[PDB]
Amino acid sequence: SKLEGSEDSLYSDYVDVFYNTKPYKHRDDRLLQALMDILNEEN
Repeated sequence: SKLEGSEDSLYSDYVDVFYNTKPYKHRDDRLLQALMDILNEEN
C-alpha cells in the first residue's frame, strides 16, 4: 500500500491525482455529478 515509513493517508489523495494515468473505471455516482452539476449553476 505504501512500502515506506509513513502512517495514515493524508497525501496519497492529492498525489493520487498525478499518480493515476489509466482512465478506464466506470461509476454510478459520476452521472450524479453531471446531473447535479447543472443545478449547482443555479438551484
